[PDB]
Amino acid sequence: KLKLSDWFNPFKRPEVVTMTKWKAPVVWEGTYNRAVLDNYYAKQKITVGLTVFAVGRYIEHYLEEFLTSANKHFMVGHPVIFYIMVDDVSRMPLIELGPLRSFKVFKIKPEKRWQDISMMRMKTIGEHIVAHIQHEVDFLFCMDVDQVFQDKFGVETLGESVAQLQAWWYKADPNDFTYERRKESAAYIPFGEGDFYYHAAIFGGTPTQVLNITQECFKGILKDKKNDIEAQWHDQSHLNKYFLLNKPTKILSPEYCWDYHIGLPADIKLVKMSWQTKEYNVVRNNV
Ligand SMILES: O=c1ccn([C@@H]2O[C@H](COP(=O)(O)OP(=O)(O)O)[C@@H](O)[C@H]2O)c(=O)[nH]1
Ligand SMILES: OC[C@H]1O[C@@H](O[C@H]2[C@H](O)[C@@H](O)[C@H](O)O[C@@H]2CO)[C@H](O)[C@@H](O)[C@H]1O
Ligand SMILES: [Mn+2]
Repeated sequence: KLKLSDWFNPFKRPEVVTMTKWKAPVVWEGTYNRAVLDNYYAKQKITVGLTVFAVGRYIEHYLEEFLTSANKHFMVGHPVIFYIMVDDVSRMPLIELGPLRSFKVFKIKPEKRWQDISMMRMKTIGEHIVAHIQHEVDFLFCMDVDQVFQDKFGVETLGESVAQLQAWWYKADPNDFTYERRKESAAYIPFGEGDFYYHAAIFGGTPTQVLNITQECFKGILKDKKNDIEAQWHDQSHLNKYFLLNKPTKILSPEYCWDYHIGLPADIKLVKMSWQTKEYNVVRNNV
């Protein structure tokens, strides 16, 4: 029975948003007591899962770097299982894993459009959660492969449902957010509504919550297809619609998924993960 005050101190970061109107903490460097959390979770003997997809040239361009960095920085001190989804297992980079890390790898069907490869992840993750992840871990994170861990990404990020603030918009107002604005889409968020602009590159929670996130998001994806419309920012638009309707119990600051192209302002004290430079001309095969 862990209590927020037991590990979260918002006063440590007075210059940023540390609490939502629905009482959810926004985890910033300096606000968390990882030692207290590590002991707490270690006593419960938790295991944390991490899913990552790599289809096409994303495999050669990002998978090794992602996995090598995850091995070194993700939930260190706790049992972790990496779930790798690739369309070609023969191109799977097999790196050496460290203490408390293991993995499995699954061959998936490569969708023709990169937009569907990104969106289909929602369906696939749900299938795997029901098939086995729900029986293997206490918490699960789903991440994009085009990024790299830079420092400790630990238990301070765990929660029922966890959302990530997108680096470029954490200081902007909702009406400036690139939410889906067409009412015909299931991801529609009207102007005048919205809390934050979440990044689909990182989200997680308990297997139960993530199953609901991926389900619902995929239902919206399929609905739009039936109405001959596709969200401008695909699964990210749908994920934002979901988190608006079902508020996350925990949010991570941009320090947990930073884009160095922005530079490094005062608010970003310690980067835990950074974006890989975009290389669409090579890794994507369609507009
Ligand atoms: O052809 C593709 C398109 C997408 N993805 C996966 O889906 C995520 C979403 O895509 P991307 O990173 O290209 O989205 P962006 O962050 O640039 O919007 C990627 O990180 C990959 O894990 C993939 O493996 N192959
Ligand atoms: O808007 C969703 C979309 O943002 C891309 O990042 C943009 C950012 O939104 C824009 O404000 C800035 O000027 O340029 C960035 C491109 O580097 C993300 O790359 C994309 O994945 C989505 O998250
Ligand atoms: Mn990405």
